[PDB]
Amino acid sequence: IIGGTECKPHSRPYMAYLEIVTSNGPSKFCGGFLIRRNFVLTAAHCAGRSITVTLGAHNITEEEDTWQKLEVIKQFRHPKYNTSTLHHDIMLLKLKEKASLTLAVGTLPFVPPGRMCRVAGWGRTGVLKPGSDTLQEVKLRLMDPQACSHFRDFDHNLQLCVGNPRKTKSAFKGDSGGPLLCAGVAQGIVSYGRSDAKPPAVFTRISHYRPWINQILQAN
Ligand SMILES: Cc1cccc2scc(Cn3c(SCCCC(=O)O)nc4ccccc43)c12
Repeated sequence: IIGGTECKPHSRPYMAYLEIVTSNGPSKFCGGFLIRRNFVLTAAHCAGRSITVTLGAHNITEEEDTWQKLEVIKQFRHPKYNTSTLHHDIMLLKLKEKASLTLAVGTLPFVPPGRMCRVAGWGRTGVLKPGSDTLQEVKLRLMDPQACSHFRDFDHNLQLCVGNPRKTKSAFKGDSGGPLLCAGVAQGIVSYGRSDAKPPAVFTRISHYRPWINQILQAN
């Protein structure tokens, strides 16, 4: 998160931290969010050969008794996700086990408006800056699909366009999989943007995927 502020500790009890392990040399992290005791929602590009979800965290280096750390037993990336258009950048992860719903671990209930949104993550706070230990949140303005014109592969039906170009505030590298919340409702998922950090950034439109989602949760 660029140009945000530290969340109050444990205000986002649905925020997952993910440690992805790649078949090559492992090591990257994404955000996510708990939507069912044993289901976490995140961006498709965060797939790896193994993933460990840390729920309940705020400073992710400091261990504390709100934490619950779980392995992922099944990776459910969208069948139509395409690595060179980044369409359908959405993945559900099945946890080994049902997380305990506590104050600090809970699910996410499955004139500008209305289109005032927040996003949080532990990702980079500048273009080549380190990530954040403490979970960071930023307030972003949702936008017209014309603002994301330069992103050759944007589709207004599949994706949202987030952030004021005139401002520095944005989700960034390592924020992927994070949920965008507009007036209380989860509307988007951090996907990508320009590597120079200049807003707007593209997020996956959750609304387009509620049918495929509830499909995964009906089996499984
Ligand atoms: C999330 C974000 C916001 C604004 C600009 C940019 S530029 C790259 C990213 C996120 N991202 C990254 S950054 C490092 C990997 C972890 C992450 O995905 O954030 N690698 C990607 C591969 C495919 C699609 C997206 C990827 C990103």
